[PDB]
Amino acid sequence: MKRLTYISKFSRPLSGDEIEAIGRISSQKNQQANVTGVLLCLDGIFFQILEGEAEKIDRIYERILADERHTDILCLKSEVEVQERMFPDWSMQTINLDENTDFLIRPIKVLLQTLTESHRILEKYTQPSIFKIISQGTNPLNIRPKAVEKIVFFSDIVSFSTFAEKLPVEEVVSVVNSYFSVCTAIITRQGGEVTKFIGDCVMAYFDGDCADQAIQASLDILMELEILRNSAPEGSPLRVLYSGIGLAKGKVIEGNIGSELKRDYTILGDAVNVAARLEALTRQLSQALVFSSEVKNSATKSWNFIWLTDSELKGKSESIDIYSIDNEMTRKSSGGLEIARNIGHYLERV
Amino acid sequence: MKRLTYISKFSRPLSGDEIEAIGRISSQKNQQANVTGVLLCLDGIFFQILEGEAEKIDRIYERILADERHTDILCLKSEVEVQERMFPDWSMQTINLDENTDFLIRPIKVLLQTLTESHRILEKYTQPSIFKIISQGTNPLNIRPKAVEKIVFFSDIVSFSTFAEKLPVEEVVSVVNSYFSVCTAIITRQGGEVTKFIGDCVMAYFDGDCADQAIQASLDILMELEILRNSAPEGSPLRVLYSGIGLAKGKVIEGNIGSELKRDYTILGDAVNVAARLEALTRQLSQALVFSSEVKNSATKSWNFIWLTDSELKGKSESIDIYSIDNEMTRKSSGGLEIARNIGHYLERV
Ligand SMILES: Cc1cc2nc3c(=O)[nH]c(=O)nc-3n(C[C@H](O)[C@H](O)[C@H](O)COP(=O)(O)O)c2cc1C
Ligand SMILES: Cc1cc2nc3c(=O)[nH]c(=O)nc-3n(C[C@H](O)[C@H](O)[C@H](O)COP(=O)(O)O)c2cc1C
Repeated sequence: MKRLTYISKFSRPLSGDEIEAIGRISSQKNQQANVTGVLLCLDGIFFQILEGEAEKIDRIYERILADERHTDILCLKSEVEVQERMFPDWSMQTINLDENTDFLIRPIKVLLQTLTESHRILEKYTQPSIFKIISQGTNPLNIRPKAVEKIVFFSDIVSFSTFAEKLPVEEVVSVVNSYFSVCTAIITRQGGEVTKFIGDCVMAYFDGDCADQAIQASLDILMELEILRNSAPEGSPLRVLYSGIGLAKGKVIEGNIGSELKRDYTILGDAVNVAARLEALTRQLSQALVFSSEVKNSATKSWNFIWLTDSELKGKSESIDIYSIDNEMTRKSSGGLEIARNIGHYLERV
Repeated sequence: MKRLTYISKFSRPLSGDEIEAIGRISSQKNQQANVTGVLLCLDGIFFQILEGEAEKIDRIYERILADERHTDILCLKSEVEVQERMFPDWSMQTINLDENTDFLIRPIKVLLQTLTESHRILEKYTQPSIFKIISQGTNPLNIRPKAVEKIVFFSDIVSFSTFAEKLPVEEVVSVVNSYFSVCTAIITRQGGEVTKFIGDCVMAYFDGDCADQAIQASLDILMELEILRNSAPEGSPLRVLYSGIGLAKGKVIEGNIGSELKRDYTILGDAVNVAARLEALTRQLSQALVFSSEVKNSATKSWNFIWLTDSELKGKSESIDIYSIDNEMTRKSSGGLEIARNIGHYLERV
């Protein structure tokens, strides 16, 4: 069997009516599915454990994930090899701790709340891959390191030092965070993982056979930033927000990397360095998107590739053929590299 | 008043005897201090809330932090402006949920456990600064960005690409993690903050008036790595583990930086770039530790400074005078840059 534990937050205040309406329907649907477990209610927070056949659990959780009466739904635990039920006589016992006033319940209830709100804080500082892994039934702490092929993505804000020199600190952070949010949303939707931010830089990666999605994600970022630039208020620093992007391909190590008290689940390898060095050349090459011939040849769609140059850094003393894609968006975004050379006056006056 | 909530793990199995011995003494000491609250016991895990005068709470928590009967002690919440007690009639009610078998207690107990073990996982992926902030009574999510002077620290493993080419993936990660652990331990003890790992690189920072501690931390890292090298088993990759270190000083932005779902509490600014670019020059300059004249002049101890060169990168078209310190350890560590140029054969045979 499968057992799922999740927490969520009320989307909006819920009445006494609506809460037992939820318990009523859940218990009826679970009874029919031979699913058991507990739904707990505490100060605008839901906790639920559900157990049964994996196929039925998955369809139930799918509806739960779509229910607009709660949000911020987070799976804390997924066990997919359960031999014995934890809550057998109850299709869906609902328990409401708000109305509760039992005696040793009161200390446990404030404990539950403080643990949950502390957990919500830590969630904001946690890589999204960690919660994905947990939702697949895997403890991330026990993943062993592996060699894997990846497409590595690296991007940054053009002339970011000008933003930091000219703007108040709150506006610098607003710009960076806006940029990071655009990139993260598109990368995640295209099947990639944003694994690190460093300075105003984004490091991300895609599966090794997903060069098409990496390229499409890069073009979508450029398109979204175009929308953001031309939709921003007059005088806004967002009007001169441009990105460079570099993609590389290679075998890297994936796993838990860090000190004893603080690790990241992330990647390590030469392709990370190549992607960052290619991204650095966007300015000199007058191309907003640059990638290696290995990325180019690994792609299977008929992108309009343009050869840029043959050069190198490193390290390994090997030359690399560098490509972009030639379309209206990359031409406009590449022109933005030039524009961003002299945005100091524009930024001085926001 | 002040109210503290923390969790901990048993250091070792604790008997029925020892647990009420803890409750017995705690209740007696709290009664004398006019401290109230609750200590909860659940499957080798402690939860406690304590409330009272800040000075008495701090002295009590100090003893709790020293008690070898528990470990992994983590403050989830510190409220330092409490006007009203949450648990007034009880100096230290102790509650043991293991022995408990009440009816709606059972679902809440498995909930408490799953929340706690999920929290413990997330702790391993969380910057240490976040828990420090929480322990000071501050929610990190509501810190506003600020401009602050910092000394920025950047370091990496010399010829790391050779380790990744020659060693099995498990041994590559073991080396990197060992290095990261050495650096983090020393930096934290010297009052700094390790804020990011990228590749085999460590980024950290110290208060702007703490150049002496930054320099001492750097020298201690070099000394610890010497101990690690000369103490490692024969043939071990750790025998050829060397570091470069660069320090820079400047005004940076500190605050929450990232996408909507994932942020870091970290720094942003030119001094980060300068520190990384200085660290990159360690090889060309044949000096394991390099730093800017601003770091040099900001220090107040009589380090044996040696001027290295006048050069630049950037960006800003300004030259920088680069320094090191000349002692036996930096000479030996700098010689290690040369040794690390040709460790491929040594590493091929581990
Ligand atoms: C907090 C919460 C918990 C829920 N738990 C369950 C559940 O355990 N089983 C279930 O069938 N529906 C549960 N639901 C309701 C589903 O989201 C959905 O409303 C219902 O199952 C779909 O019914 P339908 O088959 O007519 O579409 C829950 C809803 C909420 C808000
Ligand atoms: C889980 C746990 C909770 C404790 N809580 C308290 C407490 O609330 N108040 C207290 O005085 N001691 C508490 N202690 C015990 C202290 O660590 C320490 O043993 C004792 O207070 C010191 O007594 P002393 O003044 O003779 O040194 C706790 C110990 C443990 C293991």
